[PDB]
Amino acid sequence: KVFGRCELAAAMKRHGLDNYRGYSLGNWVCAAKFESNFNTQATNRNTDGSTDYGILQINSRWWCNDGRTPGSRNLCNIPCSALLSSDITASVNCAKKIVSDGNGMNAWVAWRNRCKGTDVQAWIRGCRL
Repeated sequence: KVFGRCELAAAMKRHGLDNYRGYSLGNWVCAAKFESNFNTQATNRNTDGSTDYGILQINSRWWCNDGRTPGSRNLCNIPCSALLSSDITASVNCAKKIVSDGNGMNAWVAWRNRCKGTDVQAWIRGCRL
């Protein structure tokens, strides 16, 4: 599923991402835009052999198991394919764990380089929340 901007915003809200760990909802929508273009099926192989999965491009080296990542931890205890579902529950649950790891949303390089310090509230402007 490729979500619409305001459609993903409403879904992230219902799952409790708005102001989770202090990050307003536009932070999460901006991260999803640049990580995945709002596409739940997005996958990208990293140079280290791991792969990023789903709307929030969650990595297989620490959070999920894809069966092909050396030294994989599976800290969210989920197959990485569950992160590609049209329902974003798994991705949101694991993201909550990631953003609590100590580095906040800097765990998403695209949020750091393309959302942090910007007018992220623009990403939920005009949405019925």
